[PDB]
Amino acid sequence: ACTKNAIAQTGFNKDKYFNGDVWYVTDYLDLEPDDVPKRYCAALAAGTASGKLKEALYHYDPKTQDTFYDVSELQVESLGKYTANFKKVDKNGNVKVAVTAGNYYTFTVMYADDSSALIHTCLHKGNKDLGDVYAVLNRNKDAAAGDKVKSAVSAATLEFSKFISTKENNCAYDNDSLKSLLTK
Ligand code: HEM
Ligand SMILES: [N]
Repeated sequence: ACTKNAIAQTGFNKDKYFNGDVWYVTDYLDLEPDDVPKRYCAALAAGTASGKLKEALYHYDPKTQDTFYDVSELQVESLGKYTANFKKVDKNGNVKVAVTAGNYYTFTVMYADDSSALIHTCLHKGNKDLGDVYAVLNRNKDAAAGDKVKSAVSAATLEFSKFISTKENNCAYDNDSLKSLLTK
């Protein structure tokens, strides 16, 4: 179960974050760890598509090769905090698993600038019991976390030393599919 009410960034700039471009997860912290494997790849695009706030997600387990994409139209709870009912799609946007009550994540942007971000997400999926996941994002898939985002991790009363890096997983991403999925 999730336990955190994450606080959104003061002065969060939604249009800059939701600009249609890709964010890569570089590091993550799962508060209920055996939620998820140690050795993971994830990325997202987020933007407005024909007036609708959207995210597209990609997950890849570099050991098992388990791969999935998702798309959601985000609903606003407050500036920088969203609820996202997702649908699993192939890379081209064809629906594999339709939107369904109880399949949603929340999404809080705790810090962002043009190149980096810190987010909190709480996943709900059927009768699974999942916990809080924090993620450090960068526009550059190879970037080491810099002082702005590491300071934001401390300001959330988290220790960056606990975050697990994605950098040694050979992650390769289809940026084109993430951008195009925003429309789907
Ligand atoms: C970047 C922010 C993230 C968001 C918004 C997010 C969102 C989601 C969503 C919506 C699903 C369900 C997809 C579906 O069934 O169609 C999912 C599943 C999953 N995510 Fe993430 N995720 C994020 C990052 C991560 C990270 C960093 C990991 C690290 C291992 C991770 C591990 C998983 C796993 C293992 C599942 C499968 C859960 C299951 O069905 O048992 N995710 N995530
Ligand atoms: N997740």
